[PDB]
Amino acid sequence: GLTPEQIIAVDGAHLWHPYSSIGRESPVVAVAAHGAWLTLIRDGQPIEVLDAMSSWWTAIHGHGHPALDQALTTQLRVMNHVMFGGLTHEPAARLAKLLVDITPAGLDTVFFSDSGSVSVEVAAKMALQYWRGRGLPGKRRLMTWRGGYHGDTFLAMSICDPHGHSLWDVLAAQVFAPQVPRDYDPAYSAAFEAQLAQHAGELAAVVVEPVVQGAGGMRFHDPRYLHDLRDICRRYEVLLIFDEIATGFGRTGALFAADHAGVSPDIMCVGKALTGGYLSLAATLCTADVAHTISAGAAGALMHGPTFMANPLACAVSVASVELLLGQDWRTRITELAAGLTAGLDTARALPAVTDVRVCGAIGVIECDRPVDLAVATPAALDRGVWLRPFRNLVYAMPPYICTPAEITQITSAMVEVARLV
Amino acid sequence: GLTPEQIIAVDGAHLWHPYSSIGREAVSPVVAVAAHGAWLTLIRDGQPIEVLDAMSSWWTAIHGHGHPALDQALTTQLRVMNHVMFGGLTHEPAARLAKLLVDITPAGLDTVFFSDSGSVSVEVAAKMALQYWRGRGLPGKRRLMTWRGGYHGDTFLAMSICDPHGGTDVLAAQVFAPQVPRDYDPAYSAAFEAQLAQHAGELAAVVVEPVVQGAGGMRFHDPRYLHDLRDICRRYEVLLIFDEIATGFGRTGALFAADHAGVSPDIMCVGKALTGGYLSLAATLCTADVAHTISAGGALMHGPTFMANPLACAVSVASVELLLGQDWRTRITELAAGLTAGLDTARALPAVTDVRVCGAIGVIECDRPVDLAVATPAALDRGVWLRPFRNLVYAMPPYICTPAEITQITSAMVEVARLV
Ligand SMILES: *Cc1c(COP(=O)(O)O)cnc(C)c1O
Ligand SMILES: *Cc1c(COP(=O)(O)O)cnc(C)c1O
Ligand SMILES: NC(=O)c1ccc(-c2ccccn2)s1
Repeated sequence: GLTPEQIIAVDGAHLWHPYSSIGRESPVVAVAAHGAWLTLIRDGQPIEVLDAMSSWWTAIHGHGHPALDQALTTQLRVMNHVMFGGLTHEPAARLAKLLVDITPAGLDTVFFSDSGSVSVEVAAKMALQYWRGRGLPGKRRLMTWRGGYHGDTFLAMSICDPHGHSLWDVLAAQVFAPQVPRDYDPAYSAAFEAQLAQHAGELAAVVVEPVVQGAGGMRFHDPRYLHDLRDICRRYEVLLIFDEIATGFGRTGALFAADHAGVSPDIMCVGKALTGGYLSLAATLCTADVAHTISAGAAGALMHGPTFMANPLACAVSVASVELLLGQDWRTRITELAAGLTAGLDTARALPAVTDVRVCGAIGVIECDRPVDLAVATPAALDRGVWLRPFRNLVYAMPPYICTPAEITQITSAMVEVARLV
Repeated sequence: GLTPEQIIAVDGAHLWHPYSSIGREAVSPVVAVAAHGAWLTLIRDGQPIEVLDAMSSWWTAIHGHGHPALDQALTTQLRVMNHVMFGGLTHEPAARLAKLLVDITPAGLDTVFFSDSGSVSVEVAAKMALQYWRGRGLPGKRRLMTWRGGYHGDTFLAMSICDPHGGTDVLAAQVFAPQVPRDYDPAYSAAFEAQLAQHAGELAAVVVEPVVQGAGGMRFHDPRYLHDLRDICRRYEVLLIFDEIATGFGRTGALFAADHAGVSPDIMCVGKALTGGYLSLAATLCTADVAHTISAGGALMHGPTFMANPLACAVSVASVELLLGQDWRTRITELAAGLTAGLDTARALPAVTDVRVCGAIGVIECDRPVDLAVATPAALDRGVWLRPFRNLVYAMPPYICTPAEITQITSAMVEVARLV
């Protein structure tokens, strides 16, 4: 049993954190999460704050949600897990159907896995094996544009932003296109196609985050670009792959950002909010064509099998979550979060340190001119009862979908002061 | 809701399986619903029959499914905190587990980087090696050296040190020594050193599974090899990485395989059996030295989303503590012993080529590929879930299995092996 002063001592000593260095920077103890609220121990005392980041994209329905909690315990009463090797089960099949149907059409197979990162490698694997089935070992490189993020595994890092993972001669060398504009310039697509053109025969795929680039720098672009990529890929026989591991499940404003242009990719990756922030789970989806080409090509299978593939607990709770999203009118509300952030953040545009304000669904961004100092911003936000984690020059929120209108006021307002704080 | 045949219908069209296909059986997956204790309830004649698991749903279920202590620890944590982001936040589960893992692991492994699966923890481990040598300003040290026979996960970095035969050349070219033999040969170790030697100034790390090679042939080898390797790495200034995602937590007879050689590695991976089989959770442990060398190159550049997931950890604490509040060594010994007897009659069968038993791990190795379409329905008729691989008929039972259940699994095994 451990006190907060014990967690803190045990933590510093023995735990890594993300982009962390044992012995530098300073985490804060969490002791409860419920609905849209955390209990952080600050100065010996428990305090209430809004999970403004949805624990990095995952708590779409907030923490401790009755439907999601129950999906778990009841699953736990029946079956906790079985190897997915030679075995199948109800949550895997329900999630799959659910996934197959609510996704960009044509995506009707489902490869389950445990993290976004792995979910990405699997997609690569499909792509590579796909063309190997099609007698084109030549196709094995990955074209993307700049500012993208796809996880911290050595292949995913490979299509992460090179001049800003992080810059590595150890990752694969991939085709990068320059950085995709916010507004629709038809000439960027032109350049993109021309680049892909010199590389077509050796490009197994093009990987992209649809409409919104998350950890790359909370950047948006015009939904008409994905239309251009679809065609470009279609006319050059290059697979198109969406990484919807951040965008997915209502976050941008539609069900998947892909749907903002009504485009369907050959391969799709989803994670983060898939289980409503309860457990690690990912999925990788591909069109029947891609799957029938793997199976039938040499090796006759997709050589990938995680130990916890299709884990019943993870699926079960995810069934709830997905169902929960679909069974309410999610569209009206994401819109209203968008409304709420837009109104609440507009004041930030008149601040000297603020370079841009952008909202897209339940995604509110304040781009500054300096990098934001977590040493000042984090207390600040905490002082105003909100969990905020700036990154680079961005002060952003990605609230749980069940935040009340006033709860979205707190969040926008706390963000504003942080920005004002320079 | 959803019936078995719907489940199968949907599964056929829409589901990928481990290293499987979409469209080609020639064995339709058997429906599970439910699964608990050392037993899984399976549907295959359109009827619910319980069978021993066997394995441990692939090393996962070391304390059984639906174990009360482990169901309660999850029950508990779920109620007060399901998950928070570990960027900027810490929680009790993480701390309690880190403390537990740091204390039970081979001496010197002092920090824990949580991730989501065995494969990620492996890649994380290599990141630790390669970032390690760059902070020593020796950036050329960026390949890996390993045994043949090995398995370390399915992501492409992990695939580059897998036994080049199973488990297309676009992976990292790594240094492969020959297969580590079963019995101790001083000559093998020296030949390993001579080889390591010539690539050592460009090797960041040796990477292996201590004592037991899991998914790559179910092979056992003599522990003093690891101790040879610890020495070989010490002298040529290459880090040692042990992959204890399979061997961890008592499965081979000691709390960790590395304890047979009585040697610590520099960096270390576990998982699989980490949560007691409930949830995907991995761990990478490295020494203060690697840790400190890392933070002076400027930090360990990896951060999964569900890092230190409070539910996966609270259950893991339950499982690790549970493991340790009982004479687990005796319990495994009996498993080894009861298994040893069990699979004995096999060695005379014409098919069988070898019979070996390490900790709670039992293998009948065969002449020919095992035609699972004969085998899987056969062991199921003996009330066991049994999934052979190539020419191997093996198992890894829950520690809660009883001498009776153990004989029931070992029987079924021998018979599948007679069935050629
Ligand atoms: C978070 C994320 C990943 C990696 O997922 P993990 O679960 O952190 O491994 C990959 N791609 C995108 C777009 C993401 O947002
Ligand atoms: C099972 C296993 C892994 C990887 O496990 P996943 O979580 O399935 O990636 C790695 N190494 C060894 C030795 C294993 O047994
Ligand atoms: N999740 C699973 O059921 C499995 C993961 C890996 C499996 C495996 C891996 C190698 C050989 C035989 N089975 S089975």
